Amino acid sequence: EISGAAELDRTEEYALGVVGVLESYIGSINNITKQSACVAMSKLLTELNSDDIKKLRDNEEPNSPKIRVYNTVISYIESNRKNNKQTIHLLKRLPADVLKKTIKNTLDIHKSITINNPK
Repeated sequence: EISGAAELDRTEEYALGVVGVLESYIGSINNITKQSACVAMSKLLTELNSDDIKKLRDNEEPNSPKIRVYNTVISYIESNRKNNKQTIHLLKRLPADVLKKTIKNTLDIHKSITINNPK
């Protein structure tokens, strides 16, 4: 093991905080308001495209169980394009207990496309 000082470490700016807010909310480590979590998630989708999910989904059988969870994501992405207002409303009518699951399924996709390769 070694540590030749900080190599690139091209830290632009803590890499935004959109994800940071959600992590704190679902992390239960702090007291983030559902409003701050939903709005944040909205900027998150901007990255995850519907067509992108289809690809990841295709990796499964055309009748697999993961089809429902992945399919659900499409409803959120497509909705954002139709009206970002509905995206926040959907999470509002849903309980924070189910909400946390929705946020996870969203971050789970982001981690799949994890670019770069930092130590």
